[PDB]
Amino acid sequence: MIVLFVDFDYFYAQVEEVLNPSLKGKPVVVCVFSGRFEDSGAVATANYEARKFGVKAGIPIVEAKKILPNAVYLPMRKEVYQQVSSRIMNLLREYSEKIEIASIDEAYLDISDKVRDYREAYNLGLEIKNKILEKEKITVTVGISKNKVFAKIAADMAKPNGIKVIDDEEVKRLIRELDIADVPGIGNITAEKLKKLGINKLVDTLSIEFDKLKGMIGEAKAKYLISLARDEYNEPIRTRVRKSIGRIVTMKRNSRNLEEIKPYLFRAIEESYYKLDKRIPKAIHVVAVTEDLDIVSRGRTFPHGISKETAYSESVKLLQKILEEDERKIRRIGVRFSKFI
DNA sequence: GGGGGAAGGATTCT
DNA sequence: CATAGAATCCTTCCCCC
Ligand SMILES: Nc1ncnc2c1ncn2[C@H]1C[C@H](O)[C@@H](COP(=O)(O)NP(=O)(O)OP(=O)(O)O)O1
Ligand SMILES: [Mg+2]
Ligand SMILES: [Mg+2]
Repeated sequence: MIVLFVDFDYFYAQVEEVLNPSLKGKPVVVCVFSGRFEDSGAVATANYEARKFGVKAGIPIVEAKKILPNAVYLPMRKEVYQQVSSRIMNLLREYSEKIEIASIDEAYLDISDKVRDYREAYNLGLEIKNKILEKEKITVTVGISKNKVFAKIAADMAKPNGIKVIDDEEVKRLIRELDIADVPGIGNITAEKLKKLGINKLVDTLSIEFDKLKGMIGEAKAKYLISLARDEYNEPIRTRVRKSIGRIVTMKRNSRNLEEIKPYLFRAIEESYYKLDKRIPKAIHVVAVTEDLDIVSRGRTFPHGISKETAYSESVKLLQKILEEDERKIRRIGVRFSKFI
């Protein structure tokens, strides 16, 4: 194929820069405040200014304020960003039928039936980067290659405000040279396992007895890596269908007291049903994060859709099944719905 | 042996 | 100190044939 991947640059923070251009050049930090104490919570993302000082997606806000006490700290306005993304996504649908929207700020475009080589594909990418920059004033990064994974690797390398092709011949090179922990899907727990077997490059998975590989990292990840190593990974650009909807909130204080937890759980069901927007679910899961930050959950599938009134009743049973079977106190509580009609 | 699908946890991603 | 939405995977279990 020919895949052109787009990922928006420091997206939530960049949208706050468009809406308030006096922030450009200072470090901007977009925060998810949790309500326990002043500045409790996590950073959703930060602009590249702030990243230079190690403030980035995932770290505590209190930690970010020690490093960069004079950054701008905004609360996340997810709905604002979703609407700007939808507009950018609508802009991208004008460059192929086949488009896979992979998150709030990425899309894969199968542009095979639309250009014939990589310099065509490179030019279309420059076109895409300029429209997005005219219509919405957002800079993005483009990766182009022969499949989705190496398109995404290409943008990862070219960040930020970049465009990069990985032709067939560097896909061969990267199969030998690229640190395997830079392959999408290889997080920290898989990486150290791969390295405990002396696997550092994609090509290294061809010279291992397969079941040692399957034994350590699981059957699906082994075939995934071997597929890329063999330059035969191909996966279609597909339309993504939302398979679950849910909400999880953080409680002012920890607790395993049912009457104390219920209002948070119930807010989370209420919001999930708004979000459900006429989709009807057969499955419900209750998710708790314990005081030691373990995640535990209890669900149930029904033979029929769940009314709101049933979700309320059943999620209290599933939360009690949690409080029965585990002794830790609860820090975060949420509900998730799946198996729509 | 295996179709199925659950359930609970792990891992990764944004 | 440790947000939040969501997918896919693994293991075990179960319930038939
Ligand atoms: N850990 C997190 N927690 C909450 N929100 C997050 C998050 N990680 C990402 N997001 C939200 C906010 C992120 O902005 C948005 C896009 O995530 P990316 O494309 O992975 N990172 P960005 O676009 O920010 O910078 P780059 O230029 O490096 O892509 O998703
Ligand atoms: Mg991005
Ligand atoms: Mg992204």
